[PDB]
Amino acid sequence: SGAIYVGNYRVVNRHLATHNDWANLVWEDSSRDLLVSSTTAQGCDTIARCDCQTGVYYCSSRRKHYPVSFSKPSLIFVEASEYYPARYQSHLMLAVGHSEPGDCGGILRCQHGVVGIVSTGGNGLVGFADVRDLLWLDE
Ligand SMILES: NC(=O)[C@H]1CCCN(C(=O)[C@H]2CSc3ccccc32)C1
Ligand SMILES: [Zn+2]
Repeated sequence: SGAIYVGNYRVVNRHLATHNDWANLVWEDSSRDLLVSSTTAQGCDTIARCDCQTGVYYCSSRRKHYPVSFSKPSLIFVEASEYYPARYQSHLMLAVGHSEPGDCGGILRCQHGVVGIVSTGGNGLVGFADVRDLLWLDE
């Protein structure tokens, strides 16, 4: 679990969105596993606007932050699950690091701010849904 709170927006994994997230929907994209909903209170986070490929993510299944080298956002095949049929997930960045399904929502951060959130993983990998291209989050 986990979310990004920026301005009057809450960014979560679309597969983990609540009834409240859907009732206050701003934008969603099943192909990115992303959902953005509106909040009344101002958010704590700021978004990186960069091309960093190194960062630090929070892994709740270890209660630890880990440094990672991650790929550029891309279309990656994701095997079927309870949440989605087998498909290509876009704007996904892969890295070697520990992750378990409950780790989705953990923030990936670089020196510039929030890069994205944990969305995929398994077998020593961790996939992050990029948010750096979502410029409208800052306005
Ligand atoms: N974005 C999706 O389609 C995901 C929906 C939940 C299941 N997905 C996974 O990759 C799991 C497998 S082991 C793991 C480890 C960290 C995170 C997720 C996962 C796919
Ligand atoms: Zn950066």
